[PDB]
Amino acid sequence: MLEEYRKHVAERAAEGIAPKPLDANQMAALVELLKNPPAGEEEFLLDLLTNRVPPGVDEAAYVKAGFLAAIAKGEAKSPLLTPEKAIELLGTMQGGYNIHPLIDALDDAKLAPIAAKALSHTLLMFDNFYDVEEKAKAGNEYAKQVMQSWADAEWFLNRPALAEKLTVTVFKVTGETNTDDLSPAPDAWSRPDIPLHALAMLKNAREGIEPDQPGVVGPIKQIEALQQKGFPLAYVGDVVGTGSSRKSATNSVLWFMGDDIPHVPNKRGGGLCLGGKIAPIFFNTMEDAGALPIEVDVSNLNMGDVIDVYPYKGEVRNHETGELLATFELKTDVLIDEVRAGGRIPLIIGRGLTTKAREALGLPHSDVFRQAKDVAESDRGFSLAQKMVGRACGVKGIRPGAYCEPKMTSVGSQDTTGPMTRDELKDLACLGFSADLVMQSFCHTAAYPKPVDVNTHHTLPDFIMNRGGVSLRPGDGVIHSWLNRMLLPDTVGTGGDSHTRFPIGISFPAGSGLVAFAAATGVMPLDMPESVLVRFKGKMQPGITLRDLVHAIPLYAIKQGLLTVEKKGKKNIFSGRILEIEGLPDLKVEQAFELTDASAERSAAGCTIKLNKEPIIEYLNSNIVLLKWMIAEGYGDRRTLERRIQGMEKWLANPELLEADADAEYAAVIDIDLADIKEPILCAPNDPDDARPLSAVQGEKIDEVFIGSCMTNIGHFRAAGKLLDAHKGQLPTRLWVAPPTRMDAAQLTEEGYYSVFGKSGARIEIPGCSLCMGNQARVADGATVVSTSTRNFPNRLGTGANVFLASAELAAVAALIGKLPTPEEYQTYVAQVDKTAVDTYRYLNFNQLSQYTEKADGVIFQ
Ligand SMILES: O=C([O-])/C=C(\CC(=O)[O-])C(=O)[O-]
Ligand code: F3S
Repeated sequence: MLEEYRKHVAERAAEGIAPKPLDANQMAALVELLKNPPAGEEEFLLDLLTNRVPPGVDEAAYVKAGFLAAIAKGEAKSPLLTPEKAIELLGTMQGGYNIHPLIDALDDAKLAPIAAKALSHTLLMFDNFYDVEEKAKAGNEYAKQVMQSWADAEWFLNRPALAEKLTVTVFKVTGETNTDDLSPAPDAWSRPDIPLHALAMLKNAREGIEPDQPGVVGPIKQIEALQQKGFPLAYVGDVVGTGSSRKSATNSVLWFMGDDIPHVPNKRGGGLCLGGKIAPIFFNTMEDAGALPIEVDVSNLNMGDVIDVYPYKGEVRNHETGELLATFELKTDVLIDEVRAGGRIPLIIGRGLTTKAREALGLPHSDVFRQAKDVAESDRGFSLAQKMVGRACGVKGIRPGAYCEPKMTSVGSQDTTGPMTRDELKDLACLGFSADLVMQSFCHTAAYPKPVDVNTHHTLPDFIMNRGGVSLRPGDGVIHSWLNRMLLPDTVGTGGDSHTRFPIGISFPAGSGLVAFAAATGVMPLDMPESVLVRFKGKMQPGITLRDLVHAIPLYAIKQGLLTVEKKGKKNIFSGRILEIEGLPDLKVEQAFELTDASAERSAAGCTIKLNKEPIIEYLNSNIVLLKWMIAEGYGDRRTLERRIQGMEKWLANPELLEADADAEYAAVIDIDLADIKEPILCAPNDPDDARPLSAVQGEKIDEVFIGSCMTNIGHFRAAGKLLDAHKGQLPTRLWVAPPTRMDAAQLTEEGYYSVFGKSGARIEIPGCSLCMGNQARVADGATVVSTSTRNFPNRLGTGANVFLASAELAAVAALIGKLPTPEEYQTYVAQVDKTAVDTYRYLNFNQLSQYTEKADGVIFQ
């Protein structure tokens, strides 16, 4: 092990980074070395054992804990460690396989006092808390002091409180920092390897930042130079953390600006982040990771400024002058506790341990922790979302500003956050899921897998199914297209993807840390956000699509003055709030998804849309058959699938839907009149908020077109097909087509549409995210494209590419003529397909497809 291991150390040091943690195989070999240590290797072997092994239920941890338990029990011996030392080290693995040996040690007069100190600061006790109470009740004195210790919150009070004065050096990034900037798509493969992945942070050049190697390595040396001023760094920007939920963005920042975690290799916590505006998902990820995120005016903060931050006072001052630079308020006072605990998650878990111990010993109620603020007189009614969250909490409704913990009915996970989520789950010592349903897809890496992705394909499914989750297969297609067909109406959920925007019920997307917690405990912490109401009125004009309406939201918000495009001092009524939509209650559920999905680009924390029962009834009747069919096909964890089917059947039998009260409170109400939308609306190159009417950008030359995000359904493809079929010959553009699911692909194939795409010269990609994410295939450098995908951030679909977001029907026209069409032209082409609109926009209903029902009829409920 040793020789190969330090060759690795050297390879990595040459590149300036830490070595990867030991794996199970290496840990096993290490065990042998500890039993018979070669001369002169004592200190190395001890460091590897102590600092270079993942904690929790990682496979290497299993091996490490087993070895140590044996040492502590005399069952094994090493000249380098004593039983006392083994117990001490066991107390450093935070949870999982180290707890049993630690509890057993309480029955040993020698080790007990040490085991007790270790358990006293162990948070991940979960059900093991009872094992400890039982020993105390049987007369164990050391068990008693552990209980009292938990009861007194020693684990919390022994941690340094948040200082009153923080002196930090400003690392300032002007404009908007989205998570792609911090953690680029093409580098998604290295996310689980924190130190390596961090090298890509801000690798693309932008104002005031100097990448050590443009397009490959970020401003590591610029960062290092700033660290020499003697103060810790703070990340500072006008708009921070918009876009993708990838925790890797946070991991990277903290790797450079955070603090080490004792005995946990290659992962950092803490830190400070300041932005004019901070996207809600990013904010959560930062607080869960132990950082302190603060929304404040940053115009007076400059690259390299040394600064004094006073959390309790809410002031930022120049360090040399004492001048006031800005003032602020923490979003909640509980943040102070979160930082002290090392993050919101550890806080919740630890606080619950103390509470549990306080009730066992018959004590009052802790006064050590800050409580969430109280909400005033509960006179008025509730909005749809407030009722949904309320019901998930056993109450009629939850008010904005309140802290709550909704039950998680559905949890989604995809393959680019999956590996991180899996790691976070290991850190939380999770061996089984408590959420009602956890589904894992393989949509982001299936088309052009790297070797590491292949390992992901062969390993993540089991990790998920063994915990009771449902797993799809590479080639099945996009997460949301499947996940949405597994949802229960009016319920609450989350997912490791920013586009987890349930078209029925409500979801609050999150980073891998919180997704792990929600999967494991079946619950999610939530500071209830405010809502913004968007109301559609009237009838759609000719040739207008649902997608145009999605884009009209930012458009009208800009007209009314609730949204601005300029990044400095950006205004955005939607940021951090729940977007609630009404006015289109008869939309098919997948149509509803187009609107709810796009709430992500609004920077909304979540979304609801009011729908009638019929379209949901149709959807569920179709989904029941799909799920039975999945069982017949052999899919991941049958029991979970079966229970979900029953849940759907129960609802169909008594179809009830929640509804907003007429007197609900909203932060703002936006009315949009469909009669005023006469021409298609696009999102102009590189900003999802920059909505413009077709007439404003008509004539722009187009190189490449992309059709097929989770924003599309089979109807969009039929539409594009009919348009292409009408104008035979090869296209002047490069057209990419990517059906969201294999069910979609198969039906289009059966209907003859692949011949149509084939003759046109189009590329048909396998079911999955394809170009939408930009992590595998990419558009040509500097190309101008029109895309039905969700995000046109700089460098996403391609390097230096300019991307217009539009509807599928408009995109098909553009692909045909090589440029954005004029409103008149657009209407001429589409008029043609409207004649057969009934045939074109037929949705997939699995209960009407024999190949599906036949397999469903063959299933016996276990
Ligand atoms: O990178 C990821 O796997 C997270 C995503 C995908 C993306 O950025 O489209 C998200 O939260 O949306
Ligand atoms: S990345 Fe995939 S999940 Fe949807 S938003 Fe794009 S197709």
